[PDB]
Order: sequence, then structure tokens, then C-alpha cells
Amino acid sequence: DTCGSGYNVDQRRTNSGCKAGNGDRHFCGCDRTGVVECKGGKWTEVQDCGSSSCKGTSNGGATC
Repeated sequence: DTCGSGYNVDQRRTNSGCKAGNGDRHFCGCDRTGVVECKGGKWTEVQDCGSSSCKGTSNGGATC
């Protein structure tokens, strides 16, 4: 899922469902404290930014 109203196109809700076509794209979680990737059908945190620093794009490319 996206994060909802007030959130940006580079964000996906950690632990929510995700389509397999996402491949290994990296997005930011809603609070920007982590980078997520679609694994096993769920947005899964692959890097903990600690602070709310994650940024990416609508096509992926997120980094802390």
C-alpha cells in the first residue's frame, strides 16, 4: 500500500502488501526511517535509516 494522504510518491507502508512486479525497487517507509523492498509479498525494511532521512522517487531508488 502507499502511505495515504499527506505522504509522497516515493513512500510505501512497511509490512503492507506489494505486487510482485515491484521487483527489487526500493521505496521509503511512511516515517522515512527505513528503506523498504517488496519481499514475500510485503514491503520489508531492508535498511534502518534510524532517523527520518529516507528519500527516493516514484520509480524506486530510495536511500537513507
